[PDB]
Amino acid sequence: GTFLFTSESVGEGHPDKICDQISDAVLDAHLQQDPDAKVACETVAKTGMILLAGEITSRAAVDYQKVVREAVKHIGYDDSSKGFDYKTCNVLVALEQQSPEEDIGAGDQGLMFGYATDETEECMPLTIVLAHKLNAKLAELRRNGTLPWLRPDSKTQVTVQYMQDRGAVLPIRVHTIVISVQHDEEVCLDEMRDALKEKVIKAVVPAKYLDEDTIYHLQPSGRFVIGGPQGDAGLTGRKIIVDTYGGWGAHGGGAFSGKDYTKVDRSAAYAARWVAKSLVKGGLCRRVLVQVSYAIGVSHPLSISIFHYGTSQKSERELLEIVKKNFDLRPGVIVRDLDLKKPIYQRTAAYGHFGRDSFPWEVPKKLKY
Amino acid sequence: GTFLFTSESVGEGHPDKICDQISDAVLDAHLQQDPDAKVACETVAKTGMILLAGEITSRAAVDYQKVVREAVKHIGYDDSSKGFDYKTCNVLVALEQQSPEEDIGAGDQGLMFGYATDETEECMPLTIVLAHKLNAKLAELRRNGTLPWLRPDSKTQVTVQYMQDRGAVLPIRVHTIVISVQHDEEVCLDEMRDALKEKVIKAVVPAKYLDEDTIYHLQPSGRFVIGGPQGDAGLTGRKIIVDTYGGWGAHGGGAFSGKDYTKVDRSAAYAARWVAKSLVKGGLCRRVLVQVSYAIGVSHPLSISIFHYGTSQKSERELLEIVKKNFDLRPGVIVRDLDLKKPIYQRTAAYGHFGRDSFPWEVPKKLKY
Ligand SMILES: [K+]
Ligand SMILES: [K+]
Ligand SMILES: [Mg+2]
Ligand SMILES: [Mg+2]
Repeated sequence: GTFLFTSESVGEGHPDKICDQISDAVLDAHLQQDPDAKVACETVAKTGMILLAGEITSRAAVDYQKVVREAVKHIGYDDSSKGFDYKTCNVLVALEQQSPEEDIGAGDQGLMFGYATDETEECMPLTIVLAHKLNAKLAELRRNGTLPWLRPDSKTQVTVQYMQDRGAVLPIRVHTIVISVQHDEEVCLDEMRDALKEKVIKAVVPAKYLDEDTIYHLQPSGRFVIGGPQGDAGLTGRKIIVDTYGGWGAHGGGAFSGKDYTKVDRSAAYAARWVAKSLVKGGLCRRVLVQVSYAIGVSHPLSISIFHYGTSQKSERELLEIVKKNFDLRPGVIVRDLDLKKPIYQRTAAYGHFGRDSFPWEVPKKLKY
Repeated sequence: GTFLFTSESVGEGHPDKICDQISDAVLDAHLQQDPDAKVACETVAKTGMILLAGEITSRAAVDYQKVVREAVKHIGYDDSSKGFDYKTCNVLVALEQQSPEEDIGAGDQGLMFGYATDETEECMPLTIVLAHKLNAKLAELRRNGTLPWLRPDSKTQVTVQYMQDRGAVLPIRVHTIVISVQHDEEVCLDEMRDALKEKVIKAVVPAKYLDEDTIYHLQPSGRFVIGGPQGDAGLTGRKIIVDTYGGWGAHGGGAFSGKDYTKVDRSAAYAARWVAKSLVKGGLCRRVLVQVSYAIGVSHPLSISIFHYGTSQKSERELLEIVKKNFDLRPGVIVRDLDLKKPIYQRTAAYGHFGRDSFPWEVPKKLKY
């Protein structure tokens, strides 16, 4: 009665994730000057290029060359030996900016999902949490000089064996771990593989989940000197399952980064997480999936759905009534409840938007019923 | 004991979908000359621009100006009055091409899901099937001159009320429909709304699913003259839930368009659909979710998982054994079974990759057990 489940994450220097962080660096820059900025900033990265495209309504005057280049510096691409350099890369701006509310209409149509699971303290699947932490660990050891051969582009994948308990899920052991990470010309493969096991995996994954049968795919393709935008074109919103629940729960298709609160792709997904987490932390269920949907120009959600996997004594209809009584999921109210005009978005753009840093949507609401 | 569920689709002229079709037009062009072409083509669209970026290993010499512009012509953007024109738009190429197997390694790490449901004949959720068909209907009426005021950019959203039957799902009625579609300067709103109800919705949605309480959001934002890449920047792989199951089942994060068979994002997702559909059409279950995962450089999947929603008399472990005995999910075998070197991909890039046209992955395998 066991099953395998797999989730992945990627590091800050992965080209898709570079674009997410830049898109959010742009959004933060606008919001610092104009809290009411409307932003739909897409970023594209390739060998020697960052291109920005999209539509903005804002009173801000933003230095795109300075914002983009500082974001690439933070990530760690600061020399041509690493395949990309903030000092000398091309930055092209194709943004179209115009000068310029409880019941504001949704900025678009779409559907969004929230999810929570009691298998971890942060109410997230173990598979995705470990995957994220492996990439975070790599960045730490790169930045503090423990493994100076490390470069910013990385990918991890974690397969966990579960058992199920009346619709809830219980992690037993890690079955397989993959790690691929960009590196300098000097470091040999055996040194890298040894370090990824001892200094990364064993520092991150609780020892009770590792055993002698755990499968390790470390630098499985061999060498990986060419990385970042040089090796692989990147686009904003191409890591949406990394950003959310790692294959668990569900997704409505919408990207997060480069978008203001009126874009319910972001705001309503954050709120649905908040609802899902509030239901689990309030003891109403162990595992829960929440769907919402919107029409452009209309404030109230078109639909709200709760799925509890059989982990509640209450019916799904009862949980829906509790949600309706405790949450107002119009964009103009979510913005107040979750403080979404604050320029906090660049910090969400790597290592997942959920299960860390106690952002407002991770602080559960106390429920009246 | 009922619940709402919502799914969306978009038309061919939606900017994200323009990019998917162009990316696949590029892939098809390479495969026509070189069946073994390796392609990772990303497309970006904005006011007056199409940009191609990515990595190619191929012997083909492809006329990118001709391929891109013909794809935009097919879509219907052929005049500046429509906001975009294949004859006069900018085409920028940043592709990096190099000159150049049963047990070929996966081209990347990742996870992929397949899904099938017996609620429709095509084994797809009704919500997403109707959403797609509404957009297809709009394109038909535009192209045959019934509604000459229609332009190529459109979006639809369908909310259906379901009941559940031992883990299977049964559609009762359509609860809400949204349609937003780009139009000329002359047509008035009442004429558009009347036509969208009578000539689009009533032609597409079976009358047994429509009643007097069905909610209609037709041109809900008002007017919508500015559309396509002018109104909204587009990128390849930003409609991945539209491309697959509309919120149902699950997704691994990977985009389809612009990718050859070695990119398991595409090939293994197509195969997992094939597995899921084969299990339902073979009578082993009514509804089923299949996960697979891979490591870059490794041929065999790292994990395979089956979830039947309680709709089988067999255990999930038993269904997994049947899958293993009947399917080889290495990329180098899927390529033969599903004929993935054939240049058929541009036709997959709108209206979903599943539930139509009897592509090889929609023809179920007869299962030995
Ligand atoms: K790519
Ligand atoms: K956009
Ligand atoms: Mg990518
Ligand atoms: Mg988009």
